[PDB]
Amino acid sequence: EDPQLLVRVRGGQLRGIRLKAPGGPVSAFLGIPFAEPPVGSRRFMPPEPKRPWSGVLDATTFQNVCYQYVDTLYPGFEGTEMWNPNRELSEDCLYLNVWTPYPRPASPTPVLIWIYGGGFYSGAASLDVYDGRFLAQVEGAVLVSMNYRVGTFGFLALPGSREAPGNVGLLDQRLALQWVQENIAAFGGDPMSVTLFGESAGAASVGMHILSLPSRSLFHRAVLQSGTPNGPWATVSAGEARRRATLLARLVGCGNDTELIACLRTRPAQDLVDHEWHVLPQESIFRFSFVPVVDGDFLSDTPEALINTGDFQDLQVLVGVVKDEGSYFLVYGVPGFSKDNESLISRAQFLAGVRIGVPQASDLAAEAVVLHYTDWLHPEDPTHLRDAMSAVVGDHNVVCPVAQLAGRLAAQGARVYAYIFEHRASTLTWPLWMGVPHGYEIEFIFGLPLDPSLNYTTEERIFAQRLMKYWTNFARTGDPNDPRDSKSPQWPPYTTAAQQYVSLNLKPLEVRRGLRAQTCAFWNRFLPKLLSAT
Amino acid sequence: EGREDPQLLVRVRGGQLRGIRLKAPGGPVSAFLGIPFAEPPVGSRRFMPPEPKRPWSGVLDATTFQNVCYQYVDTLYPGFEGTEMWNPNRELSEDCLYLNVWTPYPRPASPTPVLIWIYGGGFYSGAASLDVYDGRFLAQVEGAVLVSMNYRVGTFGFLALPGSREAPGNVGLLDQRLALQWVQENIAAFGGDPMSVTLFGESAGAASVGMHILSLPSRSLFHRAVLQSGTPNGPWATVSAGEARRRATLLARLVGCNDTELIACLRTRPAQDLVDHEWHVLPQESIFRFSFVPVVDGDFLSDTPEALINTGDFQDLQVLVGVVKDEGSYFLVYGVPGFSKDNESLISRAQFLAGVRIGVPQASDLAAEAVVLHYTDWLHPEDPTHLRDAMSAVVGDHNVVCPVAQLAGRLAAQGARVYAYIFEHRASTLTWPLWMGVPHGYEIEFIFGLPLDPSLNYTTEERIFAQRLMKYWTNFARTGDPNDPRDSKSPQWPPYTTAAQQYVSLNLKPLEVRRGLRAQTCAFWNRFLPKLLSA
Ligand SMILES: CCN(CC)CCNS(=O)(=O)c1ccc(Oc2c(Cl)cccc2[N+](=O)[O-])cc1
Ligand SMILES: CCN(CC)CCNS(=O)(=O)c1ccc(Oc2c(Cl)cccc2[N+](=O)[O-])cc1
Ligand SMILES: *[C@@H]1O[C@H](CO)[C@@H](O)[C@H](O)[C@H]1NC(C)=O
Ligand SMILES: *[C@@H]1O[C@H](CO)[C@@H](O)[C@H](O)[C@H]1NC(C)=O
Ligand SMILES: *[C@H]1O[C@H](CO)[C@@H](O)[C@H](O)[C@H]1NC(C)=O
Ligand SMILES: *[C@H]1O[C@H](CO)[C@@H](O)[C@H](O)[C@H]1NC(C)=O
Repeated sequence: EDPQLLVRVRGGQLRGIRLKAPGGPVSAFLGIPFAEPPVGSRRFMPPEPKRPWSGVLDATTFQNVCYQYVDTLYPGFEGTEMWNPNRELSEDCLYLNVWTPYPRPASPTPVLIWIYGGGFYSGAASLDVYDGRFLAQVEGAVLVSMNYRVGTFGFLALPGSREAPGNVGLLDQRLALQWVQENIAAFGGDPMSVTLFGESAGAASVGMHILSLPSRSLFHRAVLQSGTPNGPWATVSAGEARRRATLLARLVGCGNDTELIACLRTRPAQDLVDHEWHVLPQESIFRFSFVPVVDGDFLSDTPEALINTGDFQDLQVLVGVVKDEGSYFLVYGVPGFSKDNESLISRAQFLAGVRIGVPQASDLAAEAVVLHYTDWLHPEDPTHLRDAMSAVVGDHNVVCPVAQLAGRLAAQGARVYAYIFEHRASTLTWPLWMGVPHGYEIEFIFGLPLDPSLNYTTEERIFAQRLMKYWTNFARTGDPNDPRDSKSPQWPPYTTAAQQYVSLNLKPLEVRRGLRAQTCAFWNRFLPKLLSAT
Repeated sequence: EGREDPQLLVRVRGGQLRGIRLKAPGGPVSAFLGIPFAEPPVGSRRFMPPEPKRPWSGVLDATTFQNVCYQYVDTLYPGFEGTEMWNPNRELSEDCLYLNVWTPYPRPASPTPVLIWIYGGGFYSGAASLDVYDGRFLAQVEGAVLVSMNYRVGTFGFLALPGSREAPGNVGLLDQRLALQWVQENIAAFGGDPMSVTLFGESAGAASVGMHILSLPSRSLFHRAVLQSGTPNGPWATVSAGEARRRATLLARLVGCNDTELIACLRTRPAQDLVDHEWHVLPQESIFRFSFVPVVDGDFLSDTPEALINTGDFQDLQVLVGVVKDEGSYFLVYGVPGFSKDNESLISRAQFLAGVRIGVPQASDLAAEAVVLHYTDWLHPEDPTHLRDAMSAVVGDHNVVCPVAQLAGRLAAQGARVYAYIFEHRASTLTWPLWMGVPHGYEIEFIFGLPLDPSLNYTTEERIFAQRLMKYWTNFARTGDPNDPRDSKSPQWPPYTTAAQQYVSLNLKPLEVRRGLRAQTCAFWNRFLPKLLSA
């Protein structure tokens, strides 16, 4: 019985497992319940804290993945499968994971909390690319990740009703954060230094914790990778959430709010997932059926209203995007695209794909987009059209949303560091044309190249160490810069005046100004005036 | 006769002419100045189409320049060379339909390609007698026969009550066409070749050339065309029948006046009264807008220039088109607050927003917003120097560079042989401030070969450059191709095509070929704005 693996939290005793990382052992505690199983009558409802337990709870194993849609576009292809659930699916899924160094830290140690993405319809903390052992071993960090309910189970809402008020998936995350405040000190964690980081939908969630006051006393710093709470996909209005929820009930055969949610509770999990996609208003990509809702509760107003007016004086944030944000999505709806060919498109297919990548666009707004992205030197050239299609999706959904957030935060007192990630993995399985797709910086942040058996290059390994350093230095201090290291060029704060950001890749840090400034001005400043002239 | 130079006596359909032996740096040239080509359009002929000049008796003296067509005279910078050089240099009169001819001395042995100059000046000003239009250098150095004509400008040239007979409009254009017919009948008497005639003009003159390409009766009067910083399409060169009526009607009121009665009362007005109120009929506060310009009458212009260029066949048409590097700057000091030739014109963001509305007067609030968003540098949105240069570029692109791009793009796609250039050299002798770069109209002095004049204090490189330009233009006149046949070692000037969008830079350095004529920005003006404005 290893006493390093024995921990007492407020709910009872836990037994963890000693895992081997390349540089040494780490203490892992996997499958720790933080809520009562949100099953039966608890479906669609806010989570409740986990009841105390007897004896020693076995926390040596990953728990079940929250019930969710499992992707089928490319069956058995490692590029898509690496994101699919690697455990059994269950509604009973509210568990978190903790990695610490072995032996347990003597001094209180900065805490990183990871929130996965997956469009708020999917994801799990058990995925191999979320393995916290590397950051724990190498950087001596304490790393936490939770499962939260996705899809209908986490975000279906009849706004204003008591039995489906919406945003419960976000409340799951909030509860896990409270759990860290109450318990992390027992793992050697510092509850007075908690950094949230997340990617895509996870970055958006982190964003919403910034914007929801009850979450604010539970963390001190934030990192948003390729996702924002603002933007076209991360939230819906109370009106639209209600429409979709009502439609889904209709598709599965279902006080009218009360009776409707009751019939839904009798439905087998897979029955809801079966029709989950059928409630989107238009044919689209980068749109998800059940996402956070502007309830006037978790989110008092829209994310844009909130960032446009909020006071972010004592906040420190690290934000960024990968080089080819939109490429991944094209194969998932835009005719002409595939991972099995170069995806060279005609002008016709480019026009058609623009109504899909910008589903909310009027005829005139989509005309504006097509005219902005066409290279008038090569207006017909297939390679340019394919690359521009991908840029439209990435800019509309990620890059410009990010630029807007970085800008509003910086102006209103927040401390901001911005990056773009430009290194394509040598082990990447998607075709060359997709470039550096949405989500492929993650494996580097988490330290995976340090595992010899993954066959990353030495340079990639050296690079992963650099990134773990930036992230953890940022966690320690709110500044990704090494504190006593001179040489290695400095990473400056993003500001509204100078708009400085850096490129993360194999070469030394390079400072650039303006994050797609002209193009984002088009999305962030002009288009809203246009669509509002409809 | 008896004792005069026998090389200066010539007969044309209207009678005998005595010209003058002018000195040019390289040798003598013959000038025939002030040849009348129409009956003086005065009295009850005001606003009417020109009638052909009636034969005279005796030998008409053609040694001096004739009257300048009655016009507004610029008062912004009194005595300043940069404006004055464009002002009338002869007496102002409604009796002003005269043309000038320069030929080699003695007159050429074989038929020589003819060049016809059409001056610009916004259809409200201009004269063929300006120093900068001196054909003596082209004639001496290239052996060219050069013809320039006066045509009516302003109200007298373009006031129209469309559909009426007393003021059908476009009579200024008909003045030009009559001179073209004059050249057809008479130029061979000077040794010119009537079957090889190339029109060339700058600004409004260029637009005029464009109108002649688009007007059936003009088409048999020339063979090749050059358009310098102006197009028949675009925001300023034409007005609809409706708008012209509104402006004629308003100008009548402002001077105290059934279309017959109205027009008859205008004919009673002293010419200066019509000129004094000419600017007052513009619908909005603007720059690069002129009150009386060609109208779409469905006669001279059977439809809008835009329609015509989009749907016309232009096989076997050869055109040279181009622009200067800073088309817009000149206009800013005449209307956009913050701009002056006497300071650096560093403006604020506020002044930029105000200025956009003035330089794009026909834009809704949203269209104006789009222009500001497109032209703003978002890395430095408040930088006075960028804002100043952006203002210039907004005006220049909207009015010239993008209409020229559209023109070249349509003509090329529809069969024409098109050659395109950008003129990038700032004259060492330029009196405008540096910030204005290479302004509208400052390629002209080089095309005409003024630097060859020793007393003008240009540089040796400017002299050589000027000579290169005269060769391009004259080679194009002769062949339809600006390249020297022998000189193949020197870099070639490729045709402009839709596929490759090639044009050349014209500066002190050898020809550099570039691709795309403000391709991205012009997609905004030419493709997107018309969609936006119509909503
Ligand atoms: C979380 C990290 N990420 C990195 C690629 C892995 C995948 N999650 S993700 O990036 O949100 C994501 C990616 C592709 C998606 O395509 C679909 C699909 Cl599968 C079904 C229906 C509709 C669409 N669509 O976009 O219209 C959806 C979500
Ligand atoms: C043809 C050669 N050109 C070269 C610059 C010389 C001058 N003609 S021009 O270029 O059309 C020209 C230039 C500026 C002008 O400004 C004025 C003026 Cl002067 C008076 C009243 C109103 C405005 N305006 O634009 O609003 C007018 C005509
Ligand atoms: C390289 O890594 C792979 C796993 O991706 C492993 O299976 C293999 O044994 C390693 N070396 C090779 C190429 O055999
Ligand atoms: C040219 O230069 C001389 C001085 O060498 C000067 O007197 C003359 O006025 C100048 N001419 C012009 C037109 O600038
Ligand atoms: C590969 O792309 C092409 C179009 O460029 C298309 O034929 C096909 O849908 C894609 N892949 C396959 C084999 O389905
Ligand atoms: C030039 O100076 C400033 C711009 O630097 C401008 O505001 C002003 O109007 C101009 N001065 C004059 C004399 O008009």
